[PDB]
Amino acid sequence: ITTDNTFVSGNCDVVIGIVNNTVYDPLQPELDS
Amino acid sequence: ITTDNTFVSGNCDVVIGIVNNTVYDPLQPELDS
Ligand SMILES: *[C@@H]1O[C@H](CO)[C@@H](O)[C@H](O)[C@H]1NC(C)=O
Repeated sequence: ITTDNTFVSGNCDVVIGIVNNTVYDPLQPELDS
Repeated sequence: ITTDNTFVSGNCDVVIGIVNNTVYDPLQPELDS
């Protein structure tokens, strides 16, 4: 589950049945170094 | 209106009816920080 596979819209307070997990950002390891 | 929503092809000298605006790049605030 990455940012190029999913898209952001709204918040977790609207979707019925949303699970809490993590989404990997490919920009973070490139910018940390 | 961002780069992840629009694609670049040609320039503003060809397409009729193009207007000037600013496009927000999400990479820039992350790179500056
Ligand atoms: C994560 O999702 C669960 C699912 O309902 C929620 O209860 C919780 O408040 C969310 N946030 C957390 C665990 O920080």
